[PDB]
Amino acid sequence: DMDESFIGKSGGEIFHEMMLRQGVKHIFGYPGGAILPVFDAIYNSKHFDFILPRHEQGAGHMAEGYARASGKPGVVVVTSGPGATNVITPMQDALSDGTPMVVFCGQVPTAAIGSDAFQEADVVGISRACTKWNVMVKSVAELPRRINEAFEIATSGRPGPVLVDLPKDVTAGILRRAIPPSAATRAAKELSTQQLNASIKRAADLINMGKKPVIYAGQGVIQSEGGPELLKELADKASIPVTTTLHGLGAFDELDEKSLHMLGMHGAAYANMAMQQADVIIALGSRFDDRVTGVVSKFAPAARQAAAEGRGGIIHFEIMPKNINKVVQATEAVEGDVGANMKLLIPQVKAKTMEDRKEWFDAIKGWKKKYPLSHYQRAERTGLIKPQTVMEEISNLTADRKDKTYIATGVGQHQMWVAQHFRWRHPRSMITSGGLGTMGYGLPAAIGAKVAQPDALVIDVDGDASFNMTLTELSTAAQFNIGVKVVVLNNEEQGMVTQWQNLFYYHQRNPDFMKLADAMGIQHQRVAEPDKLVDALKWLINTDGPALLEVVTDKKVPVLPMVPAGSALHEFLVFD
Amino acid sequence: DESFIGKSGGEIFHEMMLRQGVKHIFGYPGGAILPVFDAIYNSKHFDFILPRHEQGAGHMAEGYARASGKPGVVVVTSGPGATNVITPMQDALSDGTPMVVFCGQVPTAAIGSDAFQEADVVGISRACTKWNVMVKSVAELPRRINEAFEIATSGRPGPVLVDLPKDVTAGILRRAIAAKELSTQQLNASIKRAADLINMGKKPVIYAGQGVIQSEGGPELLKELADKASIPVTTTLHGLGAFDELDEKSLHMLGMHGAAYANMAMQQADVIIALGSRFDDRVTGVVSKFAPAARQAAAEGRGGIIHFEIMPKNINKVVQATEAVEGDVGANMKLLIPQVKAKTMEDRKEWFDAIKGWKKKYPLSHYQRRTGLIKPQTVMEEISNLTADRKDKTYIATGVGQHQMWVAQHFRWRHPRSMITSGGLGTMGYGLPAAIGAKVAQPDALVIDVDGDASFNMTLTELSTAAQFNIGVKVVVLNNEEQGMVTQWQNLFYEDRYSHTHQRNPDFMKLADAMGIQHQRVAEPDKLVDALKWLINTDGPALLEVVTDKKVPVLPMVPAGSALHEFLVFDPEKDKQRRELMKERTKGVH
Ligand SMILES: Cc1cc2nc3c(=O)[nH]c(=O)nc-3n(C[C@H](O)[C@H](O)[C@H](O)COP(=O)(O)OP(=O)(O)OC[C@H]3O[C@@H](n4cnc5c(N)ncnc54)[C@H](O)[C@@H]3O)c2cc1C
Ligand SMILES: Cc1cc2nc3c(=O)[nH]c(=O)nc-3n(C[C@H](O)[C@H](O)[C@H](O)COP(=O)(O)OP(=O)(O)OC[C@H]3O[C@@H](n4cnc5c(N)ncnc54)[C@H](O)[C@@H]3O)c2cc1C
Ligand SMILES: Cc1ncc(Cn2c(C)c(CCOP(=O)(O)OP(=O)(O)O)sc2=O)c(N)n1
Ligand SMILES: Cc1ncc(Cn2c(C)c(CCOP(=O)(O)OP(=O)(O)O)sc2=O)c(N)n1
Ligand SMILES: CCC/C=C/C=C/C(=O)[C@@H]1C(=O)[C@H](C[C@@](O)(C(=O)O)C(C)C)N(C)C1=O
Ligand SMILES: [Mg+2]
Ligand SMILES: [Mg+2]
Repeated sequence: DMDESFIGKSGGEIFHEMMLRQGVKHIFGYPGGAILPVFDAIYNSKHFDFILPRHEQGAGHMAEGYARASGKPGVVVVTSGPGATNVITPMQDALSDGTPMVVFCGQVPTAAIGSDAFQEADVVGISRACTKWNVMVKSVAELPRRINEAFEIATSGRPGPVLVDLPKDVTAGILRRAIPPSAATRAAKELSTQQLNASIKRAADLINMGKKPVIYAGQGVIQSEGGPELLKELADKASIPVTTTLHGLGAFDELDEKSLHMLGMHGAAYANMAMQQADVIIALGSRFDDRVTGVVSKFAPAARQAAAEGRGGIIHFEIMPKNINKVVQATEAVEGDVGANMKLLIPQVKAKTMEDRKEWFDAIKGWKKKYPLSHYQRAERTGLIKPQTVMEEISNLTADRKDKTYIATGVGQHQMWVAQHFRWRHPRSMITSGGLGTMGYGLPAAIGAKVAQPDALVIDVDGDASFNMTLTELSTAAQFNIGVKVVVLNNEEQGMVTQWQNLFYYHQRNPDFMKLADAMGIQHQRVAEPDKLVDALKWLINTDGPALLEVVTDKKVPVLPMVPAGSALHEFLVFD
Repeated sequence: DESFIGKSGGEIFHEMMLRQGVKHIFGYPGGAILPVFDAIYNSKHFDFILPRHEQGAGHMAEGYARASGKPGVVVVTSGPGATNVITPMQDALSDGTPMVVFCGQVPTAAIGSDAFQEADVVGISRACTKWNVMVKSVAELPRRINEAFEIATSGRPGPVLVDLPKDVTAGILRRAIAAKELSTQQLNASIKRAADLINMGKKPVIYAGQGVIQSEGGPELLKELADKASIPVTTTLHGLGAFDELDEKSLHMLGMHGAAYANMAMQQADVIIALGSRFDDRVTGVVSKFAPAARQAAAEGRGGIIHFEIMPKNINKVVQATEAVEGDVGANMKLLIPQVKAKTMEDRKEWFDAIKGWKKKYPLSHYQRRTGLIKPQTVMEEISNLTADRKDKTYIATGVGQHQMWVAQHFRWRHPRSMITSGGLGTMGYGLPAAIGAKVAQPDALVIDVDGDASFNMTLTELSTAAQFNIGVKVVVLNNEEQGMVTQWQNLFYEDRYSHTHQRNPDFMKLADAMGIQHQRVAEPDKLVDALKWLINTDGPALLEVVTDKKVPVLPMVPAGSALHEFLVFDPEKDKQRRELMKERTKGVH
């Protein structure tokens, strides 16, 4: 069957109509020459709100935070050439962290491609390696199909960024024509179904054998329909302790007695202890990246010994086949959506009580007593604010509304401190750049997050160097009155790299953040005395509209515990 | 050979910088590049500039390379460090700026595993570099640094990217490291043929671009040719400064926002001598209607298009050259001039009388000027006036948009490399970072960033870099509260439907105050001259905000679909009824 409703509409007008059909309600973008047919067509549209950032890197990272906070794909519209290349970093960022994004960019007319035309770049060639799929739309008649293909690809499997190049003749032009089982299919499907059920049955047998089980949950659980609920059901039924990755934070309730909190190079000592001695590791929507495993050959020794002896090992619930057996050899690989497959797993996992796991949870509670996160060096009343305490007091101050609190971060020491010291209870509350780790992410991601969740508290916990990268987007929050709260940790150092240069081998001076925030039209306060911190934070989270709070912290504060390079996950250095 | 044994890849890098004459490095640390960073940071052999954003690092390296003819050197970490340099890289590829981007990478054993901060950077940056390579072993490090500097500076210069895996730069080095030129006969034959074309030309025009400024001895030779044969000279945007715009033969800039008289001359010339330029679509208008008089001449055998070009892929890409002269334009101009016959201005009275008549008919000074709000063209005219005694030590970097065309049109360019601007990619945000790198390259010169507000908003965080390092650039921010160039396009083509082309703007006085940078704001026509006098006479970084008139069109304009001679010109009556129809639609808002 064929669609006639586009006949006589420009490509720009068709685009505006496809945003309607795709449920898009917010677009982030910046105009220019090649994309003008599309901007003219979304001119004053009542069908979605349009955020104009300062820089189209702002637009991309806002689209990521929007996606992180809502589960919907962030949509970006930029011009050809430098408008497209300015989104390359957010694209690689989204690909690394599985964030769904559709990036639409102008392109010179199809006839001009290859001529080195004004504002021409081989954007499909540049962006291939940093998108999950991309395409140049070559005729207004294929435009609605390509837009669909793009939205579906971004949002399925492991989500990811997709780039659609829109030549100016495609969007300024006028469409003039209408546009659009098996026996072997049933046998292929049953062959896949048998393979999946057998995998889940063996996964359950392994879990049922295990005397020291652990769930290693990641972002995939949060990105799965019903994932957190199913995870809770599984952890409760079999009384299994649960650790998350940085991106899995909030997938499990960190006030539950079974919570091990975050594992990894900067994770809880007890989470790492648990993973190093578990005999069954159940990896749910996580990818064994190197910040988590440490030296891979030393990762999970007891799980490997168990697999070796037929009495356990490593179970891996993964939707993307390329990520199965990439880094760690799974004893049992359960392919596909972790929500759907946990639904089939749980009724075959036998129930176990806490009392059944007394020895395991006694070891875990021992490690928690010995290595509590809350033990670090606190400020003397005449010193500067400790950064860990900033995170603790933000968590205390939001404890009664964690279901509507979104934390976005920069990259560095502060990103690890909030992971460690804020208590995570809400899925999608952690909005942070993990795989690529892009300083500058925090403020624009927080802005997009607040756009997606206008009724939530959204805080950008941002180190000063990171915040210096994209601080121009404060104008975006001010122009549009997007009520993000910004906490700038001013220590005048690139804390994470000076931590590395102090362990393995040295520091910039900041603008005046009160004057700057004044220049940008943002409510602002400064705070350096420990006794004043809590009240400063109460002011920030109760302001109306966008606000910023500078927290003068001291320098050379360690991130502990840390698993240094060359060490195993159990070879962490904690505070003494 | 054998001299580098025992040293780490970082130390080896450190020395290849010495052997390449690198005195200035722009960069930003990370884990994967720390071996290189430990090496060269703290060294007394280099000035290391640490910006806020690696994009700043790249544009800085571009402006440094524009003002100095030396390659800009960038050192960043893997992943987000390298991807943040992709726009500077594309921008440099499009404008032929020599640049060597060194970026950290994960250890070679970790590549392809989605390791921490890993990207396929050679894959991402292949399409936007001249060439790129991943260094696979300490031993190939010297050879690859050499090749990279060689490619970035040869032919048409451009950016190269070198991927440095962390184990290559931490590892220790333990090893050691017939023809017949009938081509000369043919080059010489075609230089002679080109001279015969110039000598027979009755209406010659030199169309000069950036390749002249990029060729050693290029401007000197361009002036000798133009003087000897009395040939009028027009330049592209990047060519501004290759020829003295105060010379009576100067036609100024051609193209979509070129002088009407330069465009006229190109369309009526019978011999177009194209020196180190590439027939950009911002230059030619509709190509089929470009250079009718020279195509007509070429057919009849009495003229045509001479193209002096170093990159073969760029000859005959857009326009058929009647006579192509491949190679360096300066070296080839040394061989051309002795074969060209001297002619005085008077020998060419008829041609220069046509040009003079075009100049009276369409002077660049005829724009709406009574003294309520400041007009952006006057700002550019006064900068030209106030630096007239020092144009040879004056460097202008710009953003992208109306202000960039206005300074192209209304500043009188006289110094090679004085025009520092993004023309090929056209990257808003280029100005301030490029001005910072230029002033690093020319510490004793006066360096000005003529920036529109939207452009400036893109990268204004680099004001901290000028403050921290005390890099004395002078910033002129034209405050019109709009994406001026795009509102023109929407006014022209879209019935004043101003779709998302207006932005708030921070308080620039407070912003400059916040960054520790001396600052003034001017809004009155009477005070403009004193404002700019204060700015150019400060010490260290400074910023001036000029509040200007809104909705000011850039004229003349050759709009889309027009031949180079079919331009629009300023009409006082159309302008006051353009503002009036704009007010009914926008319902009193504009
Ligand atoms: C300075 C710094 C320090 C860091 N330190 C740590 C640290 O100590 N600990 C830590 O954990 N991280 C740390 N990180 C973050 C780290 O680099 C990774 O980004 C993070 O570990 C990835 O977590 P993840 O595997 O849950 O998420 P992702 O990287 O998004 O992987 C999720 C996996 O789930 C799969 N998936 C998605 N949807 C589904 C579905 N429906 N069903 C099944 N599978 C699905 C995906 O395909 C993928 O394989 C740090 C980052 C930085 C910048
Ligand atoms: C908003 C906007 C408006 C613009 N409007 C105009 C306009 O009106 N007019 C205009 O002219 N431009 C304009 N531009 C700039 C334009 O798009 C191009 O960037 C510019 O015209 C290119 O100038 P060029 O050919 O001199 O330099 P390049 O693009 O750098 O080309 C130089 C050429 O010289 C060759 N070359 C290099 N070195 C040598 C050598 N040693 N010997 C021989 N050949 C050599 C190169 O290979 C290349 O072919 C505009 C840009 C923007 C953003
Ligand atoms: C865009 C970019 N460039 C460089 C890096 C390398 N890098 C750098 C320079 C870090 C220091 C972050 O400093 P900060 O002020 O933002 O936060 P802390 O002081 O709390 O560490 S952390 C890190 O991974 C990066 N992650 N991202
Ligand atoms: C990075 C980027 N984004 C978008 C564009 C598209 N674009 C835009 C948005 C222009 C308006 C520039 O406004 P300005 O304030 O910087 O200067 P004017 O008001 O004088 O035009 S000009 C132009 O080419 C671009 N060139 N570069
Ligand atoms: C390539 C980047 C540089 C861009 C410069 C700006 C160009 C333009 O702005 C116009 C424009 O945008 C109209 C389109 C159209 O919609 C119109 O109504 O006028 C029409 C085809 C229906 N064209 C064809 C242009 O070149
Ligand atoms: Mg810091
Ligand atoms: Mg402007």
